[PDB]
Amino acid sequence: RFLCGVVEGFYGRPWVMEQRKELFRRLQKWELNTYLYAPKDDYKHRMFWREMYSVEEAEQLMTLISAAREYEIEFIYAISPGLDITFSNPKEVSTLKRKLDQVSQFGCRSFALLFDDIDHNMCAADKEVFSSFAHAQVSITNEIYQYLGEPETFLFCPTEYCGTFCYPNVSQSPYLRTVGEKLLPGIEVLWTGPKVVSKEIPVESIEEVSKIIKRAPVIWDNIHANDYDQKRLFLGPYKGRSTELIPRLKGVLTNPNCEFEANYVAIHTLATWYKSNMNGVRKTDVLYSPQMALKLALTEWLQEFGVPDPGPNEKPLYTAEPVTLEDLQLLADLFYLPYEHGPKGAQMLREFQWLRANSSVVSVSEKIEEWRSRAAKFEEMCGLVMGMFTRLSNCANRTILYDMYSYVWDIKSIMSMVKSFVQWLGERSHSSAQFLIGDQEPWAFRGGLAGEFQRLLPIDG
Amino acid sequence: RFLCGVVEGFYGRPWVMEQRKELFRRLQKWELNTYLYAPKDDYKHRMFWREMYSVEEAEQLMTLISAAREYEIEFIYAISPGLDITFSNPKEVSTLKRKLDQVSQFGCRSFALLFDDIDHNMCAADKEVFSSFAHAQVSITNEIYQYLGEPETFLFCPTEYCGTFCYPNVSQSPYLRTVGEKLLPGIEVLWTGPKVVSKEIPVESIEEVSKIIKRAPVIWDNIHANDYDQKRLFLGPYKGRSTELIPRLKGVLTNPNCEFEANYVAIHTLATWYKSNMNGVRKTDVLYSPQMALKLALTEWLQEFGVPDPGPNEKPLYTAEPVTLEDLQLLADLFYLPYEHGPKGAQMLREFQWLRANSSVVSVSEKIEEWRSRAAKFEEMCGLVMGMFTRLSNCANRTILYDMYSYVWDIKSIMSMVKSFVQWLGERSHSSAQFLIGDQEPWAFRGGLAGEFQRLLPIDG
Ligand SMILES: CC(=O)Nc1ncc(CN2CCCCC2)s1
Ligand SMILES: CC(=O)Nc1ncc(CN2CCCCC2)s1
Repeated sequence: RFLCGVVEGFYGRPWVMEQRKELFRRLQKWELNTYLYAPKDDYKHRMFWREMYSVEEAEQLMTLISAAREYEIEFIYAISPGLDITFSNPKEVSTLKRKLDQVSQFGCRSFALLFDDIDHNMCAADKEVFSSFAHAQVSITNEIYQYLGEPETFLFCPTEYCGTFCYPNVSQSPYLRTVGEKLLPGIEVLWTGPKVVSKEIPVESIEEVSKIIKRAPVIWDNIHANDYDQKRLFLGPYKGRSTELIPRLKGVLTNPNCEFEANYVAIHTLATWYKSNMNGVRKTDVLYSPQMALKLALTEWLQEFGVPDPGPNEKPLYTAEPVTLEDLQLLADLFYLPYEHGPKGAQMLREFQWLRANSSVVSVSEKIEEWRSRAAKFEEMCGLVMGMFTRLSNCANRTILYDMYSYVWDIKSIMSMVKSFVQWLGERSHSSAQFLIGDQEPWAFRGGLAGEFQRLLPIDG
Repeated sequence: RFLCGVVEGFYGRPWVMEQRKELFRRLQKWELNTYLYAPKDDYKHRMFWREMYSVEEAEQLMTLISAAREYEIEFIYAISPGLDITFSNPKEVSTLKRKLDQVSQFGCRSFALLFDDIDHNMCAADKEVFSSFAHAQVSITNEIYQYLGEPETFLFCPTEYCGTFCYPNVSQSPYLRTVGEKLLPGIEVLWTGPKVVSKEIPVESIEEVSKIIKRAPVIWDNIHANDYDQKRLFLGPYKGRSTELIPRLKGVLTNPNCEFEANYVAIHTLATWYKSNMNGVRKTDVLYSPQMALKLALTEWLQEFGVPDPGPNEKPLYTAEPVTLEDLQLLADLFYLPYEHGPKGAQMLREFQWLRANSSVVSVSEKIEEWRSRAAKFEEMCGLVMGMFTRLSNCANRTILYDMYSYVWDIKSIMSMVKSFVQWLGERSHSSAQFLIGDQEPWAFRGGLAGEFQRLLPIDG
């Protein structure tokens, strides 16, 4: 059994019924199997873990759990008590049991305990009863695990849940030592790789962590997450993980973008990655191509954009220029991966800085010929980004469009300011006009009190 | 019978089941009665009005309609065919009937036809069969109205749906003349006032439009809408409409912010406005105070923010500094109304521009005393905005917080750049440091390709 699929475990707006049901559908049809319920901002999942779900809240989870059964997806309910739990207090342990009993009754059969993103410091009482932090955690986990009849799928998430989080390091951790020794063998351990958001999950570090936890980990992959508060979006393919990891892991769950529809690629490409070495035994990648996987994903995703007779003298059917595969390929390029822009977007950035760097060449002859030859192709590229923004804003699927609309609006806005600036640079040996940010539309014509103040900031001078 | 409540009729992400059910609950408990279903981006409502709803889409609308019945809210289903309908084609009229029949079968008993935001130009075929645009519309409306058994609640939305939209004007419109004459008397007419987003709906213009349409209109009020693409947010009270309008109107439906939870005030204050002259006969406001209505709203809304034993040596319960009424009063002030900032936010803006205007007074004696006395109180105000941002970002209710989080983040970001700038101005007669936008956090530490480009724009120089 290999757990593969999605963990809804980011900070931000939790997905709704409509979205989650749609996720289960897509997961089923791409042959994935797992959904881990972990919304950091489902108040009763973390913050107020003690509270029972209300009647309305209960009917919803039951429906949610039912749908997962209907689409053959295993629903794992996670709880995160580590913010304010007194481990040594028996009333606490009892409440944790009570909570997980409510969810069992809702129809859930697979559970997880999470101790991620909390501090190491125990309280006084706990420090008397427990040797270390790991000892407190493992004790309560094991107890819960056994109390629930030792379910087939039970997960544990460490506090030291990734390479950079282990004191003093991975292979010599007192915390991970305890976990790998004392935690019952029927329980899975979640791991994210070298870092929270791992650029690569090298096979070496998987063997390294495998040794100390004394089992194969389940990846909680944060490759596509965007909950870090400087809004980005990742539509690139699943990269950085060798298919050789598959036979060395108990599972891979991906914690994708907060915006739901922005996750087609992320989840699609993971399924392709998983299916490429589904059965393979234990032995850059010889089985999986991120470039070819992104293409397959975008090809199928395009079909999600499409539309669901009149006489020559009658009114023409509502229609607009269709979104093309090339449009999407450009979209993904511009909103690629956390550690890597796409080729064309990266190239546009180089070009813009070169043009601005060498703009003296046109201020007051062979460099002049190269500069213009480059500023031409740059404006021609800026034009394509606008082109595909417009086709995107016109498509039939409004749900997909509005999930990433603010991102698309931002880059569209910048490109035009950038295009104007290049034009204005290219015309200064025959123009006396001074460039100002306060002359544009996204800066000088911005709404709200926030904008009124922004215009008064020292822009240009 | 007075129709009062909400129209979901904006451009953007349509609300979901969870949100709409919550709306019905709140509407019921505030003694409102109506919900008009009009999402411009429900693809099968406008764009592809011909298409039947799918089985999945049907179960959802049935549930939605059922919930409205459960909370005693009248569900009105609207359709907008005016983008590509051939009025004269009998196959078209038949499809419009077929569509509205599906929805009737879902349990809906009240309907609306919308012809808002389309051009006046008919096609060739229609121009032969119909005298004018209004003639085409009224013909199809009347037909539908009668075919559905002349329902108790049927609405019509004009193309010339507001003052500024009538050629050549309101009282002398050929379009409105036809509508007021030919449109059956059992049908309501929607009106938004002098403009799309009316600052005021003067009693005079209501009598003016009443005469030509030959009936009392139902207001489709856009006071709180924010779908115009330069993101603002309106948490101010329902203002600009005299309670004298109530006995001169058949209804008021409000088309509020796209962000659902951002609409407590908007809908609350409307209920207060409506209840203040519920029964009153036909005779600045002597019955309703926007200031007192906003206070009542924020007072009750605060209760929506609240949280749903340990020994001295145990772990303290998770807690944080609570959101206060004064916090909300400040929040509403900063995100007030479309034509009006709140007092404190407006005052902060004046102060900032005065300080920047008179910053020479501290560049190289009595003005110096006034400037510092003012720059002090400004920084003290900037500090409060941060203060309440933080309390807000810490509250129990994550759904409310994340609905307006991007707005709150933007203003919070600007305030700090502004605070730094004032500080930097106040210290230049004893400092050699030059101010740069590219030194800050929201400009020089911004994520994504969009940011990389933004840093290369001519900021400061
Ligand atoms: C165990 C584990 O990985 N927990 C997580 N919670 C949320 C995540 C995504 N995001 C990454 C960037 C920083 C904020 C959080 S990762
Ligand atoms: C008849 C009527 O008012 N229709 C509407 N559709 C949407 C509305 C809100 N918003 C106002 C500002 C411009 C964009 C649209 S108003």
